Amino acid sequence: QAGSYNLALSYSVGLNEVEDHIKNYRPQCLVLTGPPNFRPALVDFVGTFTRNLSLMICGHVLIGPHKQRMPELQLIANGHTKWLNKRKIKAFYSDVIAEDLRRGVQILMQAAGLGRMKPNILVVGFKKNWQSAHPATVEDYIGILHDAFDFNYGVCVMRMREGLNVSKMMQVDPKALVKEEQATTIFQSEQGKKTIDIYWLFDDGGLTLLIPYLLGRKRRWSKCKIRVFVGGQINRMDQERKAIISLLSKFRLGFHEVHILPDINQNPRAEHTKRFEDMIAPFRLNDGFKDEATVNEMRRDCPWKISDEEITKNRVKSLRQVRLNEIVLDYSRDAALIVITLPIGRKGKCPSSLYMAWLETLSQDLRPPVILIRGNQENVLTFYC
Amino acid sequence: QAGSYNLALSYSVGLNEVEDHIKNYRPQCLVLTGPPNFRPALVDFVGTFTRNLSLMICGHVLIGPHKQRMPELQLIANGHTKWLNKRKIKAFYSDVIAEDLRRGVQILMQAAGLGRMKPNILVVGFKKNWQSAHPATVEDYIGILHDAFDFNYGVCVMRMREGLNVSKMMQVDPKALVKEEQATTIFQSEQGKKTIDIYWLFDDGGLTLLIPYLLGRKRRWSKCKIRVFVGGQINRMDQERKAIISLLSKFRLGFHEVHILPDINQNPRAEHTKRFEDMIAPFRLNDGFKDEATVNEMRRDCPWKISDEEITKNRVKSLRQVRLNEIVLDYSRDAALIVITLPIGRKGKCPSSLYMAWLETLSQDLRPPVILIRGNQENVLTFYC
Repeated sequence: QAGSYNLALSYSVGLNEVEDHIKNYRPQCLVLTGPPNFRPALVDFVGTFTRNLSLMICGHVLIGPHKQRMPELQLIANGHTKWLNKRKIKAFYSDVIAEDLRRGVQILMQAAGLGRMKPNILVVGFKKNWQSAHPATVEDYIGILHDAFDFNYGVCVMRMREGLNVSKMMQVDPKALVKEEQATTIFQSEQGKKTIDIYWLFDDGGLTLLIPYLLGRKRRWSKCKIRVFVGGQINRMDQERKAIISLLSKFRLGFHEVHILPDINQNPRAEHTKRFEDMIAPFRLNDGFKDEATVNEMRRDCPWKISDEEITKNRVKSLRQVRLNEIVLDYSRDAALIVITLPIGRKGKCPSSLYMAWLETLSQDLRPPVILIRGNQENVLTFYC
Repeated sequence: QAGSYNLALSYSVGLNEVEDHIKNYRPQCLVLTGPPNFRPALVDFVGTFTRNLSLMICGHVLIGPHKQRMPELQLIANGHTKWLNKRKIKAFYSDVIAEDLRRGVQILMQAAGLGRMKPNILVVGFKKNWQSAHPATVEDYIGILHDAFDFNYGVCVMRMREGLNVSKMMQVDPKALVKEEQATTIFQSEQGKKTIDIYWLFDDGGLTLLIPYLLGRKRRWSKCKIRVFVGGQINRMDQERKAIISLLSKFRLGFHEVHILPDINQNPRAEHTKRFEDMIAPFRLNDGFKDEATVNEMRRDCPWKISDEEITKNRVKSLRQVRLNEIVLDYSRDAALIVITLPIGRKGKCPSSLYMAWLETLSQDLRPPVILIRGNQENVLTFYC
């Protein structure tokens, strides 16, 4: 019954004609949980949020190198859509055939959606395992974030203790795993109780705040004082805030206490640097970029000599990141989702391994569900005034 | 708080529970036009039908592999969509950046739409000048069709009465302002007195009875004495031809015009084969296939003639297709529009060259409007039962 199909003609192609000056930043969201059943925590998070607010599209990559295996793959599609309908999700299931992940997502990236409805931001299933397989996977991984930076997309990433890409270890009518799942995915069912905190070191990319926001609109998160952990300058705090509270009169917050994070400065802890170093060893010049090695070799020799980009000029950034984790452990010891601003790395000025290590620090172990965001700074305040 | 975006989203997700059952094979189509001001004959064409019926997606692929105009893509689209919208069209433009035609449309076909809302038919604009220069583009153009075949899509070619690309402007132009589109408007603006001529040399194509059905059922297309030319059984007109007549009801055809023209593949004109050959005389070698020549070398070293692949034994299909050309030119003679069934070539037993050769010879003698068509062995009787 393609009724909506037809209805779309009058409504959604009636949505194609709508003015462009509306500029409402529709939070169209794209996700990469691979198979929907797996990495279901991201599905849940992106489902409770945008529950009849914004478009959420599930992109499963089959990394096929040959003729579509079978039309049965379509069956698999209906099975995944039923899995989504066996719970309360509003997901579309789509697939892209490719030979790797970077191009694998890249296909689905600029062709998913249609006209105005097109996805606007992207969340990626974090391959927590990164010190096991070849770094190629890591290079592909930094690929999606960099491409999202080049396509005016929003970058987001989750992380879990047991595993976003939980091994699903096995360690009859099985009922909805939701119960156990929601234990790992409070948003899925559990009404949020503890406070969400936006460690939005970065101001722009409104979603950084919008995400926990339309998350807050949610009844589950209605039980969590939306904590605003701003950080940076210490000399003047409310001076910038008054701009933020103007746009807050627009975006109702209901709070006026932003906790200062002076940890990023004058608060460097040696033992946190030693771990990071011991956490980036086989990752020095492990991008497998022979050309980089060559061009570098004819420029400068050592894997940490030519480092206007190699964890040197941006080293202070690594300090800031580990400090952010330390104030997660102190300032927000416990929280619903630690929303840190997803870092920014310049192509040609920030190497892949450095950035990936930064993310690993920002989402280290022994933390509750954690989410990172960084928007494309198109415009702010468009939604909900 | 009614809203217009959330309603389209709600109808789409309601359709997320749509029934794979009774697959609604609406004429979901994917269209190549490049810039919308150029090749607008396809625009109007696929705009004629599926007006408030299904989804027609326009597709422009930017061929510049360097410096993706992330800043100058939405704006140009806006302008182009406004132009298109000014034409009161019903589509969803799409912008793609890539290095070549082949992978460019490969990106678009397998990722356009969302969930069940997905395009199913591809139409590709012919290149008026293919043999004048740039020989290697034959590979790309034929790979279009082969990958579309392998992708279980619908396939169509586009070549109208006049030249394809509009490159003579410097002496209305914007269809938005004025859209002559005579080649297409003829069917609707002028009251059509001549009819569609189809054929069945490839019975597998189910779409053959749908694309003529769709277009055959439009307000202005009301005037049509449907000439259902089909290779009906030479002895039976009531169980094989009526096999289509029992089904005829759902396609709302109401025509027994099964014009038996068994001269479908009779020995063609001597002259026609001659032209068919020296057409490929310049391309006698597999120039775009040194690699494949080495394969020939190790396999009977066939330099130009290819056993049962070019003309050594494949001529069969060539002389048949040309006979079709004779037919169209004799029976149809002046043909308002022709439903030309795109022939089938499976990779590994026939070259892209011959495929192109076939495409070119479909309507090489003159310049009729190419209303090419072929289906993907999909089920039918979706529209109007």
